[PDB]
Amino acid sequence: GLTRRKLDEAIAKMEEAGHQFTKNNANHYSISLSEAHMLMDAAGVPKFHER
DNA sequence: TTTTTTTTTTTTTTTTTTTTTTTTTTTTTTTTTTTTTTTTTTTTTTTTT
Repeated sequence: GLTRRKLDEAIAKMEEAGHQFTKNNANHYSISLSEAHMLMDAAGVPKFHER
C-alpha cells in the first residue's frame, strides 16, 4: 500500500546506506522479504501497534 | 573562446499477469441383450354307461 513516490522516498532514505537491493537474474530489484520488512520498518510507516 | 559534469530526451531487455486452445477425464444417456413370472397346451386315471 505504498505509492510509488512513497516507495522511492523510502529507498532514497535507505539505499545510500550499506544495503544493496539484490537483483535477480535480471536488473529488476528482487527485494527479499526481509529486505521489504527492513525497508518499510525504517521507511516511516508506523506499525499497527506503534501508530 | 574552451572544457567538464549533470539533468533531460530515447532506446533495449525482462518478469509478471493475464489470452487462447487442446486433451483427458467425468457425467447423462437409449439400444441390445439377459432374467423372471406366467396363461395355454398335453397326458393319465377314475367313474359311469
